[PDB]
Amino acid sequence: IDAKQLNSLALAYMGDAVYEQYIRYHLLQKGKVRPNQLHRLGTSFVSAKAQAKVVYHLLETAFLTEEEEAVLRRGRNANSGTVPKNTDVQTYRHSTAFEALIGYHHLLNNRERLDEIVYKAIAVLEE
Repeated sequence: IDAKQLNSLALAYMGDAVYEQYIRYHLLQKGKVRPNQLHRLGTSFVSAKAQAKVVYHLLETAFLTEEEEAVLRRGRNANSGTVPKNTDVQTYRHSTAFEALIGYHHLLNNRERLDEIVYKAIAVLEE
């Protein structure tokens, strides 16, 4: 897989699952919640609004390199062309962009940098 050439929807497809795996592990490690609550708790980390909030934080603080910001810019984009119902389009684009960045680093095996981004996302959302 050539991540630098892969289209953004495919990158986001990958990163969506990668981030999900980090989040679910995080939720189980914190523990102390009944399993029926896990889905709802996960939504506060993986919804469009949550992922967009992370992107705004990352862009604002210059947390990312220029290469990573180019991944995000590309990642907004072209979405399959439909938006999930009752979802704000800009929020959805920034969400999808986050997923593209996560996918990108996963497929390039940049584990350490990916840890950094994902743990930062988690800290932002929990603050």
